[PDB]
Amino acid sequence: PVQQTGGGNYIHVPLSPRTLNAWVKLVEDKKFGAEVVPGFQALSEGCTPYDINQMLNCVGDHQAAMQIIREIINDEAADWDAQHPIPGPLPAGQLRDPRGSDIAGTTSTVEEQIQWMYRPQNPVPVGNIYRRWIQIGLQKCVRMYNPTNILDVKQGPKEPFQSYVDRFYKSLRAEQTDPAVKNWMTQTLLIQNANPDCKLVLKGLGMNPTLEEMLTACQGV
Amino acid sequence: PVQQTGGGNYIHVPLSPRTLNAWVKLVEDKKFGAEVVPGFQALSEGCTPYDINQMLNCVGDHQAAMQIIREIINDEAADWDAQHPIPGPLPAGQLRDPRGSDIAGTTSTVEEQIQWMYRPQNPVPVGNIYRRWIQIGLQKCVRMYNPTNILDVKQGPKEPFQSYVDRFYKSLRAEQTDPAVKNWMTQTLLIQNANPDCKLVLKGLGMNPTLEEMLTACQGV
Amino acid sequence: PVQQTGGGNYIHVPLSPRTLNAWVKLVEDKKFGAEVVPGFQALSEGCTPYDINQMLNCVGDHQAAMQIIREIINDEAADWDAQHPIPGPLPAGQLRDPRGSDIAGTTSTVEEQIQWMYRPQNPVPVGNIYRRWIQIGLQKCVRMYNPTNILDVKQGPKEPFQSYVDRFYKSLRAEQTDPAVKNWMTQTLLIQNANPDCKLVLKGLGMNPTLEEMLTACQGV
Repeated sequence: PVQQTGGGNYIHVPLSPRTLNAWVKLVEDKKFGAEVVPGFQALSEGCTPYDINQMLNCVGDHQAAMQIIREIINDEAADWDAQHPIPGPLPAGQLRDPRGSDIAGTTSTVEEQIQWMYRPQNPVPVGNIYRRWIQIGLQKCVRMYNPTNILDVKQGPKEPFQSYVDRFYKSLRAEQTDPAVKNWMTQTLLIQNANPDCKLVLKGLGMNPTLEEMLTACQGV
Repeated sequence: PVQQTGGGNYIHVPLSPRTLNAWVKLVEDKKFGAEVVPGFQALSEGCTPYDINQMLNCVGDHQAAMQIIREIINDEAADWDAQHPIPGPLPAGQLRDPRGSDIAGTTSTVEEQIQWMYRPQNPVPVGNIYRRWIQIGLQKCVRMYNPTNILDVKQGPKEPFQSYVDRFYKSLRAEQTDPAVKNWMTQTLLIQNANPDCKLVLKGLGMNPTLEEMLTACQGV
Repeated sequence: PVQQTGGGNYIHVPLSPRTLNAWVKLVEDKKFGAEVVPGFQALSEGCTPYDINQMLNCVGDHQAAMQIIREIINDEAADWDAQHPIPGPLPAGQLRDPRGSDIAGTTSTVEEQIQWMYRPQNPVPVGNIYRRWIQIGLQKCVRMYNPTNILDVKQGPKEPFQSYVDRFYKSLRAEQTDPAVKNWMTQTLLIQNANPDCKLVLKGLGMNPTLEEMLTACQGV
């Protein structure tokens, strides 16, 4: 994070321990759930890569997926050298041009990143690009760890349909499939993977039903 | 949210972690009680849409209801477009009168959301309008989740009358009936749906009894 | 069918008796299967609606699916009536411009159908339009009749993967699903709903195996 100073200049201001601690608890309590990506972004909002790295480095308990997150980040950096035509050399006394690794933080400091994040001639984000690389790694972890998949989400006679619907959408959310497939899944697979009593009730509800009407209708099973 | 610096300038700020955390707990622990609507407003009071979405996108349980809220928001934006003239050809370089998904903030950036909130030409307060759309979705869920209903709420023979009242009013609230219906229900259905022993006493109090008088007299029956 | 003779003089002929019979048998035996849609066309190519109406009528055993086809023809004709309305008072020496019902062949005579089909001003092949309207009705029936759905198709333990994929694919076509959904099911639902022994053998293939490679690999499994 950075604090502006009189004259239009900026200085580094450290990230809060509570924010770092809150990130670790979200990772452990939710076990790399799908909600570990968005909460992280808010906790890491207006931050540089240097501070973001600390949070990721603070945890050593789960390093199987933090290692996967690392692979994707350097992959984006490897791709970054071509995505951005190499700028070439500039005179001495001027800031260096940012590369893939500078975005990751394996090499650069918070001040160089602060100067890049607040450069009047060529302002460049180094932490929005990096957090995105981390988030792409975080999402792969969610899908790899997801316990039961959408096709296997099913309702038992005892299970109330509502409960089965929450599990189905949570899994559908963990996956990032095309919306069209989701529509076929949310209108067909949902009625299909139900207890047969309420499935017949959903046939009574009609064709092209809505979630409010499906939930209101099977209120009792 | 929004932070205004000297000179009339406006900037975006992160949303505090505890506010996100408190919103998450209220949604899950209260199982979408009727206080998850106001609990959302206070925590989101004076914030930008970009940070709201996050709060709603940091919760992984009761996800089916979150899908209902998403649909309601889309519909409000549809009506907004119908009631807001597409300005059409506009001076290029003029902040675009925000459209439907520019109030929700999905198709727009936080800065222009802040710029519309205080736009000198025609400020569009994106924040209050979007929170209201979400609130309507939250309110539908409270009703759908509500376990029982006012008509079926009935004092147990051995159950005390006051407990029946706590159950009755909580539902006269969860079911958001018009105030006139509320007066009629409170003046009558709290006596009709009661057990006979206390009902006679409530009739003995006199016509238009008041709740203080009804609770005091039926105390210990 | 129709038959030009001299001076471009088109005339009417009888529809072959073994063509009416073949349509009946294709329908009675394939039970309105998917191939009924094209088999109909090959047996009705160049036939006017009148003769097509005789073929469909000769089938008297199945009359619920034929009604579904009939309900659809009425609609298509009502969209050709609204969008192509009565021209008005046609000048002397003109024939009423073809309407949707004339395309159906219920009102217009075979001669009038031929006059429009070869009309120098309105050469509208009434036959191919009615044939197209019928296909849609036949296709709804195929989807409505198909015995086993894709989610309900699962390989038998004593059955091969190739036999199961054939039952699975036949169904995908009867369901007539969107192409994006088709790819997901074909690359996934064909493995999830497979004998566990061959499912693991479809994992050693790699990622996105092709059907050519999926079968050869599970050959004897």
